[PDB]
Amino acid sequence: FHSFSFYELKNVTNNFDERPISVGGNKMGEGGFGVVYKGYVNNTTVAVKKLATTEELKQQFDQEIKVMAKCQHENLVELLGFSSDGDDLCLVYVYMPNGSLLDRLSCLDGTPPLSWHMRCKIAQGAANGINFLHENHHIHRDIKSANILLDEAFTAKISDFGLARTVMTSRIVGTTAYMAPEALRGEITPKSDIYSFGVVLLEIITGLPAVDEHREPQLLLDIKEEIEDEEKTIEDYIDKKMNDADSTSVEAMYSVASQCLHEKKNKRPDIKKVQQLLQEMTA
Ligand SMILES: CCCNc1ncc(-c2nc3ccccc3s2)c(N[C@@H]2C[C@H](CO)[C@@H](O)[C@H]2O)n1
Repeated sequence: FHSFSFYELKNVTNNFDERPISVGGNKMGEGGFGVVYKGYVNNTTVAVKKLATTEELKQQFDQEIKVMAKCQHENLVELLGFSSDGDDLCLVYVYMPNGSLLDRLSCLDGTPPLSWHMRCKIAQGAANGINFLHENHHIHRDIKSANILLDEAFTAKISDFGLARTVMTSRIVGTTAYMAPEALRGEITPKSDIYSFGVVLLEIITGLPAVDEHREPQLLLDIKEEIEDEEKTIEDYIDKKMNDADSTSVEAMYSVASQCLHEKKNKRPDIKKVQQLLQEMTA
């Protein structure tokens, strides 16, 4: 990949501005131990991930390059270049005009609700990205709606490979509301990625965030339990900000999410079965 100067990126990101795009800054957010900044290089808008323990922060940079050097797919964010010459380590990506699936499900900044048709295409696209990672023996470890990006055509692009990668670990990492029971205990398995994807499918169907502090229940994965103990159905949870959803395809996506959400890691389907099921739903 392209080797950029730290000052070339510092110039295009206005000395790494930590303010939002809406006010007059460059910051896009923060996640996998790095801050995303909006820039403009080689006549194109870019995403700049400034990384930024002192050695642990460096390992987060070397992992993402090694995984992406191997990883080239239509459902993964494209790494254009990088920077190592400066104090902070940087990663350059293609700018995703439609931001995250999280922000689009919440209609952040007044954007129109995504239709069921777009939501199906996004689910299928995201599953194809995970499949590519799993085929190439990689575990994402942070599958969530904020890590699913959308391009100029609303194509799903999996981002953030800082945490990428059955093993055990003392450093438990990921997002609680999306985490499988075993991943919360320290296990490292691609079966944890399937569980997290089941939470994403529940967000797609319902339009509700995985965690909402002012909601009952606070965690979206607990809504799956309320439906199983037939107090309610998936139909009662369908996002109301849609006009094109039908019961058949919604129930078909919910079944996939339910299978993904088995608490027993070995009962869950593998990514290739997830793709098959999502493809049959459309078709
Ligand atoms: C309003 C237009 C937004 N456009 C946009 N385009 C590319 C990225 C990349 N972010 C990353 C992160 C890791 C690897 C590649 C990329 S490409 C991004 N990230 C922010 C920040 C956060 C991730 O930390 C996400 O949920 C997004 O909101 N936002």
